[PDB]
Amino acid sequence: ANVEIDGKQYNTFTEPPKALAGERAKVKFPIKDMTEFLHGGEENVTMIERLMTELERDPVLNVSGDYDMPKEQLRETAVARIAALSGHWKKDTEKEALLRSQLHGIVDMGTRIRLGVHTGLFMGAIRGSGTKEQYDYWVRKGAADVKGFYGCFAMTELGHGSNVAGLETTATYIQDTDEFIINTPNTGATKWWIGGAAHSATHTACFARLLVDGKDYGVKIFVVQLRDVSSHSLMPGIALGDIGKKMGRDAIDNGWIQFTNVRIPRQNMLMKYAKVSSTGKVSQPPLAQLTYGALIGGRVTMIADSFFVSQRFITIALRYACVRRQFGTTPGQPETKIIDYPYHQRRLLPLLAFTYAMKMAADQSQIQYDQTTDLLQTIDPKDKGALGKAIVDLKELFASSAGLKAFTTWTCANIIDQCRQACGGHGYSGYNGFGQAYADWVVQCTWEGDNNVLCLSMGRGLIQSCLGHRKGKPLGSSVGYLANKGLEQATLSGRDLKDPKVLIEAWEKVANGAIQRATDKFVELTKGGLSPDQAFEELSQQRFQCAKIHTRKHLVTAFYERINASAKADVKPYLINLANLFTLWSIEEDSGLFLREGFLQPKDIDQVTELVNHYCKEVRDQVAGYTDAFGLSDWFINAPIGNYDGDVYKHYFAKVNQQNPAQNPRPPYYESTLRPFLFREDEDDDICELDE
Amino acid sequence: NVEIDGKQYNTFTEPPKALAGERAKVKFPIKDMTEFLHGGEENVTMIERLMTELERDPVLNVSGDYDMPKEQLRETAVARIAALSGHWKKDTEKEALLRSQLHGIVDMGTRIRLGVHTGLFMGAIRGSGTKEQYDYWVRKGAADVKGFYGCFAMTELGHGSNVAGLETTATYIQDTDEFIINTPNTGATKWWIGGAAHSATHTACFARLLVDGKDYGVKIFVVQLRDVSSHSLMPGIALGDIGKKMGRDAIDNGWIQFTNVRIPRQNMLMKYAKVSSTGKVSQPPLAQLTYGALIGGRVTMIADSFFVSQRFITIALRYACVRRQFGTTPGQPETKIIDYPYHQRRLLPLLAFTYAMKMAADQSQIQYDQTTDLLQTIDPKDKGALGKAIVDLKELFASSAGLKAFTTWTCANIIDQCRQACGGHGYSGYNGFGQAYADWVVQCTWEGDNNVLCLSMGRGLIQSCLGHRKGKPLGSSVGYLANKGLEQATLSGRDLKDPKVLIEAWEKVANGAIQRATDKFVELTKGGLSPDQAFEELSQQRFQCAKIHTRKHLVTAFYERINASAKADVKPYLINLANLFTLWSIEEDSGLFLREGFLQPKDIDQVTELVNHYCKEVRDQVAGYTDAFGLSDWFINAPIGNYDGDVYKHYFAKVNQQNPAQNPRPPYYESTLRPFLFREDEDDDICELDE
Ligand SMILES: Cc1cc2nc3c(=O)[nH]c(=O)nc-3n(C[C@H](O)[C@H](O)[C@H](O)COP(=O)(O)OP(=O)(O)OC[C@H]3O[C@@H](n4cnc5c(N)ncnc54)[C@H](O)[C@@H]3O)c2cc1C
Ligand SMILES: Cc1cc2nc3c(=O)[nH]c(=O)nc-3n(C[C@H](O)[C@H](O)[C@H](O)COP(=O)(O)OP(=O)(O)OC[C@H]3O[C@@H](n4cnc5c(N)ncnc54)[C@H](O)[C@@H]3O)c2cc1C
Repeated sequence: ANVEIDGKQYNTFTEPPKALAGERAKVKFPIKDMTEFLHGGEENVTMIERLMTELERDPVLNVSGDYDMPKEQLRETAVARIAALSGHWKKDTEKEALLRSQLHGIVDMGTRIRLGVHTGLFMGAIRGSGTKEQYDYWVRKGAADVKGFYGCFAMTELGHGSNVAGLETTATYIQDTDEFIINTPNTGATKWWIGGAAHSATHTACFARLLVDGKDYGVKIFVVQLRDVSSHSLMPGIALGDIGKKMGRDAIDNGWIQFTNVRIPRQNMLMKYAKVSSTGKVSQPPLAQLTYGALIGGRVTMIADSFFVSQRFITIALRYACVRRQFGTTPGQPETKIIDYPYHQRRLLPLLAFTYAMKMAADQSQIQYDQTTDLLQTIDPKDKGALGKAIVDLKELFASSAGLKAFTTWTCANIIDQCRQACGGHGYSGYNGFGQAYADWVVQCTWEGDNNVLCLSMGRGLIQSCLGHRKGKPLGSSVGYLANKGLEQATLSGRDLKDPKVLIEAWEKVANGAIQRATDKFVELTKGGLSPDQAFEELSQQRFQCAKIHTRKHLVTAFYERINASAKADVKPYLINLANLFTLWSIEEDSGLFLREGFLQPKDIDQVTELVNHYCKEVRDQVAGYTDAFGLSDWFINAPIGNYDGDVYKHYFAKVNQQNPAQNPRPPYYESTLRPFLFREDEDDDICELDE
Repeated sequence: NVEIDGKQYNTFTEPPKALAGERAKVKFPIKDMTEFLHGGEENVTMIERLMTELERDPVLNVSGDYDMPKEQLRETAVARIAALSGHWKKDTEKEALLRSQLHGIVDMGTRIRLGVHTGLFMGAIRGSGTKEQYDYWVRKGAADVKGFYGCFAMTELGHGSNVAGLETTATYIQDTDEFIINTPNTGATKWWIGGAAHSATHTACFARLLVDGKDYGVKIFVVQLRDVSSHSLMPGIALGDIGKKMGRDAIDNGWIQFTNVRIPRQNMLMKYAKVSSTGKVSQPPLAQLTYGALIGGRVTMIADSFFVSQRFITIALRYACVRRQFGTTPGQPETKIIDYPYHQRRLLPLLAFTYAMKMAADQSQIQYDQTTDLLQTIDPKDKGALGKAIVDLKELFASSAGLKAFTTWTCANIIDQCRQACGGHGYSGYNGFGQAYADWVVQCTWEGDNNVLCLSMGRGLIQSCLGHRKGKPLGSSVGYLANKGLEQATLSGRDLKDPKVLIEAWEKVANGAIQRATDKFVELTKGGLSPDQAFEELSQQRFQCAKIHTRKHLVTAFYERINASAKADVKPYLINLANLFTLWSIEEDSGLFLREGFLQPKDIDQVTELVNHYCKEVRDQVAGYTDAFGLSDWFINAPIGNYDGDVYKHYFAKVNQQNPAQNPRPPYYESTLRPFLFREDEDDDICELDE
C-alpha cells in the first residue's frame, strides 16, 4: 500500500524525506540555542563551525571512501593527511588544535592518533619532563615542526601495561662515558603497541628503570634516537617492527621495539623532576607546581571524545528511526515508523540523553578544574585550611575523572553498538559506519588506563576518602555528599519523581549507602587482621560498584547543574525533559540499588517505569531538534542512512553503486576459481580389477 | 624473576610453566567433561574426526586470514567451498551440519557463502517444492552445485523483519502460463542476498502471489538470475555487490531488481500452495508446515553461540593464568590476573554461561524431538493428549526465540569481554577478537531480529498466562505459572547453595513479572484498549518477561542436563559452575528479587559472598573446564590462546611471521613520508607596498 501526505502519494522509496521534514516541523525551540548549550556559548559554536568546515572541505582529508580501504592504504593516506593538517600548526591556538583533532576523530580515529603520538605523547614528555634547555634542543633538531624528526612514546611493554611501575627496560648510568645504556633484558620487556615506531619515528621517549651504581631509582624517561634521520635506518642496537593487523585504527603504525646495549648521553634523560649529575648523584626535588592539569586534561578530553563520537551514531539511528516503517496493526493504515514504537524509544532516546550528559560532565569537570586552579592562585596568604580544601577539591577531581573516563568510554561503545542494532541489517553495512567506528573506538577503554583498573582504583579511593573523613579530614567537593547525614533516613516519602532535586538526592543516597557500607566492611576486615591491601581485594565487587554508582550520580548531577547554570529559557524545559529521562531511566536500570537502601518501595518502581515511558514520548516529539542541534554535516555523519535530508534509501543505494559499480556481473576470480568449480568434471568411480 | 622447582623463569619464560601448574591442579579426567559437553563418547569421536579433517586441509588453513583484504576473502571462500565439497558424497546430515558449525569456530564467512545455496536455497526447494520440482532442479545441478548455484531472496531494502510486508510481486498470466516477477519501486529491491552479487545462477524469490487482482500473500518462486554458460544477467535482472560489511566480507551479498521478469508457472514452489494452469489457487491445511526447521534453526544458533564462546573464553582464561600485573607483597612476583577476585568475576561466570548455552541447546533439541514423536505416536487422538503436545510445541517456539536472542547477544558479550580481559593484546587482529566480534554480531540481527523475537515472546508469555487464568492448559516450559506456592514464597533462611532454592527464586521472579504484566494488560483492555495497543503500552514488560523467563530457562536447563547426564567424577565441578552461573545471575539482577520480596537486603550480601566463593572453586579447576572443550591451536587461532601456554613466544612469532621487519622504511617512504619529513620551509615574505 501507499502513504498520502498533503495530497500526494508516496512509496517506500520516496516517503523518507517527507517523514523527516515532518519531524523537523514539530521542533519547538530554535536549534541554534541547543547547540550553544552543548558547546558553552556562541563563541565556542562559531569556532567549532569554523573548524568543522575546514576539515570537511579539505580534499586530502575526505573520508567518503575509507570503508573500502585495505590497511596499506590507510597507512599511506594517514601520512598525506598529516601533511595537510600540518598547515594549521602555524596558526592554531592550543584550544583550536585540541578541538580540531577531536572533531576530526569523529570520522578518522586513525590519522588523529598517528599524529597524536608525536604531537601529544612525545612532545608532551619533552615539554612536561625536560628542562627548558632540553626542550629547546629537541625543538632546534626539528621536533616541534616535525622537520627531519618524528617522535613516539615508548612506555608499554609486552609484559607491562597497566603497571607502569613494573617496567623491565633498564637505563644504566656509566660514569666513564657519561652515558646511559638502554637495555631490554628479555623479550618480555620488548616495547609494545608503540604508535609511529613501526614505520614513522626517528626518536622515542623511552620509559626505563634508572639504575645508578646498583641502585634502582624507578621508571624515568629518556630520549633515544631510533633511526638515522637521513636514511630512516635503524640505529645500532635498535630492533623494531610492525605489530601488524589490529581490530581497528589500522592507519597507526604500532610497532615493537627492543634495545640492546644502546648508548645514549646522560643529557638525553629528561630532568625537570629527577636529575642525575655527571658524578652519578641522583636528586628528586619537591617541585610544588607538579599539578597534573595534564592528567585531568587527558581524561576530560576522552570524556568529550565519547560525546563527539556518540552524537554521530545516535543521530544516524534516530534519523533512520523517523523514516523506517516496519509492521502495523490496522487494516487501513501504513506500517508504523519504528520511532513511534515505545520499545524503540527506550532503546535510543535514553542514549540520546546519555550523550548530552557526557558532554555536560566534560564541561562541568573542565570548569570545576578551572575555578579550583584560579582559587589556588588568589590565596597568597596561604590560609592553610583554605588551601587544604582547594587541594582536596583538586585531588577528588582527579579521582572522579577516572570513573567518568571509564564509563563514558564504555557507554560510547555501547551506543555505537546499540545504534547499529537499531538500524537492523542495514547497521551491518560498512558504509553506515558502525563496524569501523566500533572497532576504532574500543581501544579507548584499554589505553590511557584500563577501564577496569581505573574503576577499582577509584573504588578504593572512595573508601579511603570516606574513612579519612571519619577520622576528621575534609571531603573534596566531588564527594561532599558523603558528609550529608540526612541521607541515612531519606526516602521518597510521597515526593515528586519529576523533581530534579529529589532524583539528585536519590543518587546521593545509593552512592553514599554503598560507600559507607563498603567502608564499614573494610574496617571490620582490617580490625579482623587483614592488611589494607587484602581487605580491598576482599571488596573488589564493592569497590567496582562504588566507582559505578558514584560516576552515575556525577553524570546526573552535572547534567542538572549545567542546565541550571547555562541553559537559555527557550531550551531549558526540553533539556530537563532529556535530563529526567536520563536520570529516571538510570534508576530503572538499577532498581535494586534503590530498593535495597529503602528510598523506593516496590510500588515506586512501577511509577518510575511510567515516568520513563512518559519522558520517552516527550523527548520523541522533539527528536529532530535534539539531533540537529549537534550540527553535523553529512561529511561528519559519513553514513547514507544518516544524512540530513532523510532520503535514506536513495543515498544508501547511491553509495553502494558508487563504491561497487555493477556493470560486470562476474567476479574477478570467475575464470580462475568459480568457473572451474561450477563446471568441474564428474568423479572417476571405476574400481580396480581383481580376480575374485 | 620467579623460581619454580628450583629453576629460574622471567616474564618471557614463565608462562608455559604457570599453565602447566594449573593443569596439575585438575581433579577430573578431562575426557569425561568433553563427553558431558557433547552427549557422550560417540559424538565426541565424531567431533574429533571432523575437526581433524578440517585442520589438515591445506586449502582451509586460516592462519593468514586476519591480514586478508576483502578481495582475497571473496576468492578464498570459493577455493574453500571446492575443498569442503569433497565431503558431500559421504557425510550424513548430522555430520554435515556439525562439520559446518565446527568450521565456523574459525571461518564465519565461508560456511555462509556455501550456506545460502546449501541451506537456504536447497531448503526452500526441498521444503516447499513438490517432489517433481525438487527432482527437476536437482537434475539441473542444484544438489551438487554443478552448473548451478542458488541463493535466497527474501529481504528487501524496505522489509526485513516484516516478511509479510514484502513488496516484490508475482502476477499470474494464464495466456502464457507464467508469473511476472516485479520490483515495484527501489524500496522493494532485494537486499542482503548472499551469493547474489557474484556467485548465484538462481534464486528462491519471495514475492506476493497475485492472481486476478487477489493478493494471496508471500510465496516462493525459482528465478534464474544468470545465464549459466556466461554468468551474465538474464533479461530484466539487475543485481550488484552491496560491498563492504562490518564482517563476513567473504560473502558476496547482493542487491537484486526484477523488471517484468517472466518465469514459467512451474517455478513457483507448490508443496503448500498450488496454482493450476487456469489460475485456480489452492491452499490445503497440510499439517502446519513442519516448523522443526524453524525450531531446528534456532537450536543451531544456540549451539553456534556455544561453539564460538568456548574459543574466546579459552583464549582469555589461558592468558589470565600466565599474565602477571601488579603485586602487593614487597618481596613476591606480581600476581597472576586469574588470582584477582575481580578478574574471576569477569570471566568465570562467562565460562559458566558457555557451558549453560550448550545445555540449553541440547535440552531444546531433546524436547523438540520428544514432542515431535509424541505427535506421530498420536495418529489416534484423545482430545486432552493431542492438546498438551500441541501446547508443549507452541511453548517450544517461544522458548526457542528467547534462547536464540539471549545466547547470541551473550556470545557477542563474551567475545567483547574476553578481548578487554586481555588488555591491549586483545586489540591485536592475530588474537581473533576483532574479526570474531565483527563476524558474529550479525547473528543478533538475522534469523529473527533479537529485539523482535523478545517482544513477540513476552506477548506470547502474557497470552499463555491469560490462557491458564481462563482455564486453558499450560505448556511444560511455562508450568511455573501454575504454581500456587510461588506467590508468597520467600527465601525464609534456606540455603542459597541449594540448587532447588535457586530454581524457586528464578521461578518466582519470572512468574511474578508475567502475572503482574498480565494483570496490567487485562486492566488496560478493560479500560478499552485493543489487545495490540495494550501490548505496545506494556513493551518494557513484555521484554522483561522474555529476559526473565529466558534466564530462568537457562538455569533450569543447566541443572536438568547435569542431573540427566553427568557422571560422578565431573558432577561436583559442574554444580559449582551451575551455581556460579545462577548466583552471579541473581547478583546481576538483584532488584528483581528484592521487588518480589524473595530476598531481603541482608540476603544480597550473602549472594555476593557466594559468587566470590564459587569463583574461587571454579578458578582452581580452570584448566580442566577449558581443555574439556578439546580445541586445538588451529581452532583457537590466536597466539595467546595456545595449548602450551607459551603466550609471549607464540605472539612475538606470529607478529613477525606476518610482518617481516627486515625493511625499516614503509613502502610509501619515498613517495609520502620522506617528502614530508624533509619538506622546505614556508616562504615568510610579504608583498611590498609603500604606505
Ligand atoms: C591501539 C593501541 C595503541 C597503543 N599505543 C601505545 C603507545 O603509543 N604508547 C604506549 O606507551 N602504549 C600504547 N598502548 C598500550 C596501552 O596503553 C596499554 O595496553 C594499556 O594501558 C594497558 O593494557 P595492558 O596491555 O598493559 O594490560 P594489563 O594492564 O596487563 O591488563 C590486562 C587485563 O588484566 C586486568 N588487570 C590488570 N591489572 C589488574 C588488577 N590490579 N586488578 C584486576 N584486573 C587487572 C585488566 O583489567 C585488563 O583487562 C597501546 C595500546 C593499543 C591497544
Ligand atoms: C550479513 C547479512 C546477510 C544477510 N543475508 C541474507 C540472505 O542471504 N537472504 C535474505 O533473505 N536475507 C538476508 N539478510 C537480511 C536479514 O535477515 C535482515 O537484516 C533481518 O532479518 C531483518 O532486519 P531488517 O534490516 O529488516 O530491520 P527491521 O525489521 O526494519 O528492523 C530494524 C530495527 O527496527 C526494530 N524494529 C522493527 N520492528 C519492530 C517492532 N515491531 N517493535 C520494535 N522494534 C522493531 C528492530 O529491532 C531493528 O532493530 C542478511 C542480513 C545481513 C546483515
